[PDB]
Amino acid sequence: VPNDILEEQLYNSVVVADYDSAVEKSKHLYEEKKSEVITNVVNKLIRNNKMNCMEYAYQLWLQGSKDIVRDCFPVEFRLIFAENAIKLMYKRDGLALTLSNDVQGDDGRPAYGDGKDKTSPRVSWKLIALWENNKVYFKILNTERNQYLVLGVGTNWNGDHMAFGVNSVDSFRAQWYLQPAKYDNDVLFYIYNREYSKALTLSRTVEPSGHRMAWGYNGRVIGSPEHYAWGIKAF
Repeated sequence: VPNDILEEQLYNSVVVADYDSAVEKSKHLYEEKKSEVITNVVNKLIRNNKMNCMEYAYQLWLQGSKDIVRDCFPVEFRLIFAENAIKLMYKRDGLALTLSNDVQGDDGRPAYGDGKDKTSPRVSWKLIALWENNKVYFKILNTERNQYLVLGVGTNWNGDHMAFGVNSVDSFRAQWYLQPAKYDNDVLFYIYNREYSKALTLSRTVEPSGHRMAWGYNGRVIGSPEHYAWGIKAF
């Protein structure tokens, strides 16, 4: 077996979502001094906007291969799965996501891109994996407020949903899946809601203080991560 065939095999395995055999292959290769194959494969999954890349990483993390995820994937993956604190930064506008600090309701805090704040604890978040139907999904937890990001049931005229924090996860509205992408020299992700299949985005309508409210966008984003995707920073 040449690197081409072995690589194609590993990639094929990831794309068809046969994760036990993809992990078998990886564990083999990392032992046989063939890390460049796994690394090329990651790069190709990530260039091709393949979602399976998340499940593949998580399966390595769960099956005694954290080290492969640490060495052969970009640091973001480790940041996700180690449930380290992160900042979700909207690529298009360069704002960090947060929850409002002043709320007249007892229920949920509205989410938005913070105009002044890239630093304070208010932009700290954590992603929490769960496994269902051969797929990986995430709860998104604001660390200061101990509240989960959700989309609501209501919609505006175009059919976007509001995003805000809620105390717990009892539905698919509070779950999310990631689709990796590349722009410039960095890794980005679109973030879709599990219930409604909409991407989390910031409105083009600016608030006086530079703010932009967060919405579940009803529209097409694939192809333009420099407009609709998020960077994950180590905080």
